[PDB]
Amino acid sequence: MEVKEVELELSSEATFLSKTSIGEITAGEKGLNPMELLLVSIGSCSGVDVYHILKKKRQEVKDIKIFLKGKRREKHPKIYEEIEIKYVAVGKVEEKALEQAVKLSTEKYCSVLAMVKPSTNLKISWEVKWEE
Amino acid sequence: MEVKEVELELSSEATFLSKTSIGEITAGEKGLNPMELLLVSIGSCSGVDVYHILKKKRQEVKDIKIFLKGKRREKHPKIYEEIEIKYVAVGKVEEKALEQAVKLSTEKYCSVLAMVKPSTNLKISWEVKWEE
Repeated sequence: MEVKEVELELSSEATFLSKTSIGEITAGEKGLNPMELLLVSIGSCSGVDVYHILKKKRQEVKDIKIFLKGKRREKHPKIYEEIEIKYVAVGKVEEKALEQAVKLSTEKYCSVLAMVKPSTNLKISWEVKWEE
Repeated sequence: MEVKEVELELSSEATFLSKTSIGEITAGEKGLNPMELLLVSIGSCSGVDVYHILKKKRQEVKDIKIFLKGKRREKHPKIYEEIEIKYVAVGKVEEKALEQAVKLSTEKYCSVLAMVKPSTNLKISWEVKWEE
């Protein structure tokens, strides 16, 4: 069971210098938004799975763009009632390969998404931009 | 229902330039770790609540340090089976104030934590370092 550790300390009012094993960022009221960072966590987690699965399936990836949109509820805790995630793969990629990669990532591999799925409605879509 | 939107694009192999409304960071295999970013999201989300509640309770905050440790399970999806969060408030802060702030944040206010609680075991502790 691998262990992940991060440490935060105030850098300014309600704002934290956040230290991870390989880099620091500023998050809080006067830094990056915590809920936006959650979408970044989800997106990169899944994006990494997708990139690896596509390469394993021997597809030629020129780029992968991921768009995430979270709709927050009105009452506290203001969680995302739903998150829309759109994956776009550019290069020589079969749409069925992208489909399998996205399904494996969202249903099995991406850990961040697995942790939030029970609390939100996910709306996933994908498409390929064929290019030599 | 406020909406949060982020956009990711490859910056290198399995690594994404991640754009939020107010800043960009690099996440993925050759960037910040997605699961570590999740802990940062949780920590800053909660930390912001704590800072605001303490100020509202008229406490004198010199600093707030937050330590997060996530123990990942062995099987896919490798989610955090548990997350330990330790809050340390420095300055003129009553321990009961910190206690209420932490409980309100973890049970009501922090949205990120609310989304993951159903999937993990949280172990929360707090302490005050009294200082003039």
